[PDB]
Amino acid sequence: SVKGLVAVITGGASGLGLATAERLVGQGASAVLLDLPNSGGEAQAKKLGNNCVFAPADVTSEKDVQTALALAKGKFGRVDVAVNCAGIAVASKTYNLKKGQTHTLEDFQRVLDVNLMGTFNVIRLVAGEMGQNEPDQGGQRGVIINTASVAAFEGQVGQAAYSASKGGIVGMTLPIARDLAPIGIRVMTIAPGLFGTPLLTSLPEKVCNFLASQVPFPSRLGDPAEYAHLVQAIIENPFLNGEVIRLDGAIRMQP
RNA sequence: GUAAAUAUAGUUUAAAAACAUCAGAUUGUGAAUCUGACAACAGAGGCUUACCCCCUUAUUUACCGAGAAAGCCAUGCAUGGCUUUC
Ligand SMILES: NC(=O)c1ccc[n+]([C@@H]2O[C@H](COP(=O)([O-])OP(=O)(O)OC[C@H]3O[C@@H](n4cnc5c(N)ncnc54)[C@H](O)[C@@H]3O)[C@@H](O)[C@H]2O)c1
Repeated sequence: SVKGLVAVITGGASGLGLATAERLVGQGASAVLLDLPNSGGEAQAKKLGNNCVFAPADVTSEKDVQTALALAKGKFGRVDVAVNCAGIAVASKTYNLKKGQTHTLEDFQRVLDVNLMGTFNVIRLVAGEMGQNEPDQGGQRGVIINTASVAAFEGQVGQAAYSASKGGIVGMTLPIARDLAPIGIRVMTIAPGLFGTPLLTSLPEKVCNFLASQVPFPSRLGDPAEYAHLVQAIIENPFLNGEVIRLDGAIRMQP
């Protein structure tokens, strides 16, 4: 069970973060949806009930995340789990010879800031918050679960910046786990494949059908409920640490 | 086997369109496109400007011989049986 746990879910107003919040609150936990002010996260928080609260914050801003964690601590008294699901996607080729078009540096920089820098900002602040928790019978003060992508391993054409940020998350998973091992905080990463979230369901139906056919088995877009299930499995297993799990249905992206 | 109808070669409704098909396009999210390929209303034969038919296959449906006239018998003017004629 995860009853009584407090989860800070960044990007918790939509998609994978929303599914994780729904599952965890359904099992009896308390959730803090840390999201952007104009993401409609207050409606989701109210829909989830009393055990869910909304924190309007930008993961790329230290002050916003600090205020969100202060709100979480005041409302629920502590933080046990952190789920970094905030992120943005951008498609852009590094260089197009035919069009003479070059990848803009702003796109790369903002993708980095939102994904990699935002994940690290949340991780460090929430690790500081967890360090105050009395270790349990197993000596654990908390769990941090980051959302990478399979683009961190076989990113496609136009995914240079996205792949850079997700590969950064993958590369920094183990060092942070080693850093926080003395503190008793487990650090894990989930690298989902193609999931039926607003980041993908907004595409034309033919594209969605093709993507579903591209998954070996099951030949469908991943359900966010499956991501939530894997997150809960990581939370409950005390021996999963410093590892990246590919929740992608055995797909390997084509160029 | 013999008469009728019917026959859309990717599909459908019409009497030409819509959906489809093949090749190329590294497409900035209407590519929901652009450049091309294919385009034969079952198959073959004329004949008057135009005026339709004849034939061959394919599918579905139904498939080869007793009228009247007169004389007699039985039943309740009508019916059944028989005899001679065309
Ligand atoms: N959708 C997929 O198929 C897929 C696959 C692999 C990885 N991922 C990653 O999984 C994560 C889950 O996102 P999703 O798929 O649900 O898409 P999503 O857009 O539905 O979820 C992203 C969430 O992050 C929030 N957010 C964005 N920028 C933020 C910021 N600066 N501060 C705070 N909150 C912010 C958004 O408001 C939203 O709630 C993302 O990081 C995504 O890149 C998604």
